[PDB]
Amino acid sequence: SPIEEQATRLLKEVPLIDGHNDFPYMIRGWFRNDINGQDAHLYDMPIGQTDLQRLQKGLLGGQFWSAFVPCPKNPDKEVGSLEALRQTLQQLDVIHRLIERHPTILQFADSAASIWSSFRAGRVASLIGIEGLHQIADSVSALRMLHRLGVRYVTLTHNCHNAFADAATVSPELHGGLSRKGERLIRELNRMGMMIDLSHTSHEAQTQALRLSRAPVIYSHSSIYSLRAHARNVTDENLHLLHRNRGVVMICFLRELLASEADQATLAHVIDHIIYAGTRIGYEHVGIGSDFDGMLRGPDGLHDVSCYPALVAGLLERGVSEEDVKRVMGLNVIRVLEEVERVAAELQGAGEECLCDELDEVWNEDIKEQLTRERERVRKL
Amino acid sequence: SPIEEQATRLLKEVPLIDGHNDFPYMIRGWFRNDINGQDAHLYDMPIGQTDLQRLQKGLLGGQFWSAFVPCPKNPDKEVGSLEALRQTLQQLDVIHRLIERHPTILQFADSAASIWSSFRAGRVASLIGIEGLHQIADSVSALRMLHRLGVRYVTLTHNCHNAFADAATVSPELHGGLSRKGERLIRELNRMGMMIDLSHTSHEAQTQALRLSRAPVIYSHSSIYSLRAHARNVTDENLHLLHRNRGVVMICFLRELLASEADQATLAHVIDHIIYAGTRIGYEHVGIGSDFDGMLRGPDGLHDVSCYPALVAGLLERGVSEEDVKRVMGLNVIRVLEEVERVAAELQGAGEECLCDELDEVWNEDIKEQLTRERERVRKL
Ligand SMILES: [Cl-]
Ligand SMILES: [Cl-]
Ligand SMILES: [Co+2]
Ligand SMILES: [Co+2]
Ligand SMILES: [Co+2]
Ligand SMILES: [Co+2]
Repeated sequence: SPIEEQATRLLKEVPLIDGHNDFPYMIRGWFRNDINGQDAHLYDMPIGQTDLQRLQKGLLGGQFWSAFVPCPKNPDKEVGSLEALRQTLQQLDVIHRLIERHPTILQFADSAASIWSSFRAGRVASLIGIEGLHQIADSVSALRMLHRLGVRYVTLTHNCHNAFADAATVSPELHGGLSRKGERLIRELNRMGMMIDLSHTSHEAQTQALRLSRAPVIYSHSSIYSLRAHARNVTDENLHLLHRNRGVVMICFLRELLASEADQATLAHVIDHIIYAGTRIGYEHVGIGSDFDGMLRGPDGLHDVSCYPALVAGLLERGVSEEDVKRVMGLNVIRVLEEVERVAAELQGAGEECLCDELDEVWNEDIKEQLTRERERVRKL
Repeated sequence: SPIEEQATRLLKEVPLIDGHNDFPYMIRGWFRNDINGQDAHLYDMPIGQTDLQRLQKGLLGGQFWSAFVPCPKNPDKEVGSLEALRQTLQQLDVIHRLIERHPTILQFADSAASIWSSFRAGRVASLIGIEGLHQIADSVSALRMLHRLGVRYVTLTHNCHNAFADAATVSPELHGGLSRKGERLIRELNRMGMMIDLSHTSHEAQTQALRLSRAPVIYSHSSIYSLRAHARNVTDENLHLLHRNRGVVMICFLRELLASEADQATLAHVIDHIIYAGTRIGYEHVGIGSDFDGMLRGPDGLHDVSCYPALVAGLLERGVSEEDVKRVMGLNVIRVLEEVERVAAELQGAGEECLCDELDEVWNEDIKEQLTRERERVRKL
């Protein structure tokens, strides 16, 4: 088919960069992060919507691999929070090991330049994002170390309220948007060059984050509210504030977010959602955020990661121009990551002060007096 | 003085690389890891044995900055262990921020090549080590992420027994050396290219680690047992096994480890300890491991980080050859780090399997059956 040829050509010209895939958590469920001698299974998985053979088949250019861990449910609240931090390092560890053991398919990327160089080599550009600020255990230091480990976006919440922001699916509201800590964290995320992700966050938390952020943000996996009313979807108000923010809404393949009846959801609905956003806020602010392996079943026509060429062909069939399809595929999310890193470079270049942790006093006054007396003794010499 | 001129020349030819300095924990005690607008104090500290002015004055070429956190003392044992992991990320964060905010003085290094390039630029080569396996919270995944954050050695214990090995100063013995986990961790540390540090570990744990390790190890800050009998010092038996291992004993400035009467300890004693080891196991297996800022007061003549030229001159005055002084200064610890990285490269190159964490089952059989049924439905299409 000529349109299938056109879609294949576009997929080779520019990388289709998917906003969210939970294949690392599927590895934790199935293999329990032990992938030694599991290559036959990693290429041909007995479960899920992602494996390395189907990943090649769909001609995907890049991927933000989710380092999701569940919201803490332990009665001991400090233990649950600290457990999430240890589990986060396990998920970052298995993502890095997945990339390093399969260098011909996957190549790690943390920037616009690293995405392109990965794509030129014929590799899937493998980026990392964490799904919720519960994962950092209330530690801004830990968050900066997650950035150093290769994390390039942070979803502000998952399906639980935290110290910083409100989740969409939890009632009642705790903060009614962002907290005072949350507002201060927006500045720190902009300063360090961490891309803000507004999926899973409440409508009010989106509105506040979109006005406050000095860098463009993303929705790593969210759909349109006007087409399908859901707490997880993006309202017209927040779509306009995303336009001002210069951000990108990466459209989700979750069936509950595309249609009221789940079994009726399709590839055509995903394209309706992409076209709606592209029509109203322009095609430079729309992306693709599948949430593959964050669901049991996908829409009809988008059952797994091999189905991306059908989406590219489907967009072209509707009359979306090649240039606008390339934008939706990956150029938009590359631009946001590029602008996030430029905003960080200019804020760091202007000597903006970093957000410190709230640390307890480890020494009493007796320890400090011994230390100051000792220093002055050395000054006398 | 001609010998002072000779010492100054040697300090400019090769980097004096100190094995252990606890200045990052002093920043946590004094500033509480908030160094914003504290440059006047960071250059001229009101306490302690390390600041950025005195660091320049002593002509130090490199430094393994300690990311030490205390052994957990909480009644809730899981919380204490998980707390140590969060505190470790705070200490790694402040070390990286200390280096990044002072690029003219400090430059981060994680290899032999990066140490040299830092030294050629006129910077103190800033490496990182953690003081105890309590810091990883029983997670080998976390340990691999600490390596990715820039940690290049791990002290197996501090002053507490852990799951892997026995500390020197705690009785009774738990494992009587290394545990079965510890033995398995030695292989993993060799595979990843993490330098093993045997300071603070029991005599039996040293003996076992020295026989088992495929890469050379270090004592980041330990002294000689025959000159001064202490649990923390290295016995003749372990000095010989260190020679076979090809490791380096980095001599400590702790007064309790140099003499029975603490106030009688001196620079001359440190040189006696260096010469003892250099005479018996050769000068290619001896180093300098001050433990500055891990003590209130230092020996007479080694009161702070500005006193390194006195040590270099003192070694030359005793009749230690220029070539052997250069070895003790830094060439030996560079060689160990170089060999540790080569052993890792050859073990990784031979496809040796990594040590995985013990992970719990997150899915029941009902979840797994839904996933396998769902996959087979997609295969039918
Ligand atoms: Cl380009
Ligand atoms: Cl050289
Ligand atoms: Co997810
Ligand atoms: Co999600
Ligand atoms: Co220490
Ligand atoms: Co110590």
